[PDB]
Amino acid sequence: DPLPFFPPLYLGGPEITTENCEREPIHIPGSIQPHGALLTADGHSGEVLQMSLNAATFLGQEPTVLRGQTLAALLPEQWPALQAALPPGCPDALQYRATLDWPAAGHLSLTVHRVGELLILEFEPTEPHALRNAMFALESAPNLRALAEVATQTVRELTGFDRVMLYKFAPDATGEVIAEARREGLHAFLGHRFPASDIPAQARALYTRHLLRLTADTRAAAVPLDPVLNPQTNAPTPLGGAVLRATSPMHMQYLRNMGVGSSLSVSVVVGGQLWGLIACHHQTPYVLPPDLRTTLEYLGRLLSLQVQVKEALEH
Amino acid sequence: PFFPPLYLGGPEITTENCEREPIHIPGSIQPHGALLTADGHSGEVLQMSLNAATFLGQEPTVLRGQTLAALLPEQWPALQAALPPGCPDALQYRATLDWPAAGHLSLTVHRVGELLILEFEPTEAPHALRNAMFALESAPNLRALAEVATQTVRELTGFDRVMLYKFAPDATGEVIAEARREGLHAFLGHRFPASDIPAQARALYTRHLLRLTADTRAAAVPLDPVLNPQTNAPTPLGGAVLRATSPMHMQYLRNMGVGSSLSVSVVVGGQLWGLIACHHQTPYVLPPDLRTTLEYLGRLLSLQVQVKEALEH
Ligand SMILES: *C/C=C1/C(=C/c2[nH]c(/C=C3[NH+]=C(/C=C4\NC(=O)C(C=C)=C4C)C(C)=C\3CCC(=O)O)c(CCC(=O)O)c2C)NC(=O)[C@H]1C
Ligand SMILES: *C/C=C1/C(=C/c2[nH]c(/C=C3[NH+]=C(/C=C4\NC(=O)C(C=C)=C4C)C(C)=C\3CCC(=O)O)c(CCC(=O)O)c2C)NC(=O)[C@H]1C
Repeated sequence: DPLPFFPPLYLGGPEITTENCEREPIHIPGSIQPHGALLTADGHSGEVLQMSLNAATFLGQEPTVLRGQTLAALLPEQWPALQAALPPGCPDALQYRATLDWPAAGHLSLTVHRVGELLILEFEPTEPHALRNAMFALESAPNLRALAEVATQTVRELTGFDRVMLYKFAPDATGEVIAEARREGLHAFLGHRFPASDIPAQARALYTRHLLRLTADTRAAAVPLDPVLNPQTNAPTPLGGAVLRATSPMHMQYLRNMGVGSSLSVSVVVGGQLWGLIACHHQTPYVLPPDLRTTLEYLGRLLSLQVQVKEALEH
Repeated sequence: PFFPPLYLGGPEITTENCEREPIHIPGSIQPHGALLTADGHSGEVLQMSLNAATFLGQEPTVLRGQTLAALLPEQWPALQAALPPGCPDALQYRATLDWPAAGHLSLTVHRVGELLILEFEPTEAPHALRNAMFALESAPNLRALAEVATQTVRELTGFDRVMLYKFAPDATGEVIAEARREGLHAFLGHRFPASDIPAQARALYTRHLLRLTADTRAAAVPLDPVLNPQTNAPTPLGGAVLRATSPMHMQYLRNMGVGSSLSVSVVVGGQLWGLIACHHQTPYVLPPDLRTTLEYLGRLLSLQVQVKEALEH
């Protein structure tokens, strides 16, 4: 039965059990994963409102100094570019990316998107023809099976992940591993099926709009935003569009129990519906840098197109 | 059918026989790169472009005996695996060579039956592609998508004019969006007859998705031999971007005052929906890595055109 979200934990909401999976408000956890930092800022003035508690250690500045400046002063070269790329009223799915040379922290990748009157800024550390070669190989795959196999093998070669699977949704939202590339010694998931509640309905809706999510370390504690609520609204900060957003504790426990230290998946979206997932696993924690993740994002789109094409060749 | 090419004493093309120019087998290439053909098994260099000596820095005869194994040691096994016998002519493999004579070359290979076609071009060596991808996806409708696409391509390439050229059901073309330098004629809104892009050219554009003329006044460079030794027949060059552009079309571009021309096919439901079409007033060799960006954009636009057309119908 579909039911509306509970309030999050920090607003006195209940703790999540196998009874109430579909009601955890996974988009507003009030916290991020510790391998990057996040700031929120007023979309018109550029006043800095919220920051992750670890921000001082990524950005090399005291909180009170950060919060006491506008983005115009903090990001003089990027602030006008942000404002042109992310105009008021734009969708929350639109992202702008730049690379910064920050004194204390080396090269940072900056990813920005806009939710209403809020700008959300994510900072992460950042670092030949493999993509072009893959694009052509995907297109020349003769059928859906060969496409799925080429796609899994390519992603594994690009990333070094222990396991890469193509997980396909059935009409009842149960899913099935239909191809996989895996490290020697791992047991096969190929052909196994899993119940629809393994990925609940409010996750599947979110995964149709925001096409890549990840858990870099399934044992890492989440880092709170400070303050936790958006001071504009005294309400929760929407983090559905932020890759840094904390994974749900239910899902992290599901993964630890499987022996997984790192997770990533790309949505494959066909005709406006979530067709399936490029889901990857690593046994140890593992951070895939932003520019490599971009390659996977591009492959997500290519695969969406090629899945349509291969399936049309099939009636 | 097709007329024989000129160099096999076929008729010269006119506006009476537009549909029968054998544009895939011109026997020549554009001079900003070099092309070798080679045997699929032996790696034996069978044809070369008369200009190969320039790019490769090799005494002419040296090449036309040697083997790819010898000539490209690191690459030759990769090719063997990347382009297995029986693969499609559409499948391409690329690498960057740090080659003694020329700082860096791009190498592009595909296979047509028993022949490997190798293309060499100068090359080199950020977020504009990722930023463009998200911009295309958040365009609210087909019109805005067209506008974003043309603007994005112009910004990435510096081309004087970028258009989105959409085919009607009878192959009548319409310019539905345009991004252009100040002080050019506007082709926005204009329609053009199907015969400007003739049927045999449209078919080839459905399979091989990027072509160009780098300089509309440059002479083609012959293949030597012109005929493939294997077959004593013309080498199919339609999957080669270095393939000499039909003089009928280079004349159409000179009469427009265009010095440089590139286009990317937008393919939807197995059919040619449209073209990203680019003009430059002067000669312009777009480097391979930037062309790759446009090739990606072509696929992304193909996806988004279907998405956007579905939310009208
Ligand atoms: C009471 C709730 C439960 C629950 C919740 C849940 N699941 C997700 C998202 C995912 N679940 C996945 C499950 C699988 N991983 C596999 O490898 C296989 C099969 C071999 C399955 C079935 C996957 C892949 C995802 C997607 C994300 C990822 O790549 O890890 C969420 C949302 C998490 C978030 O975005 O923060 C939630 C809340 N799963 C259950 O089994 C029950 C107990
Ligand atoms: C007797 C045949 C003629 C003919 C042949 C022909 N046309 C092409 C390819 C193209 N024609 C194009 C025409 C236009 N470009 C524009 O900007 C506009 C409108 C403003 C039109 C109508 C285009 C865009 C192409 C695609 C190639 C490109 O990107 O430049 C070919 C094929 C050439 C080749 O690939 O080798 C041929 C043989 N064109 C005519 O107009 C008649 C006289």
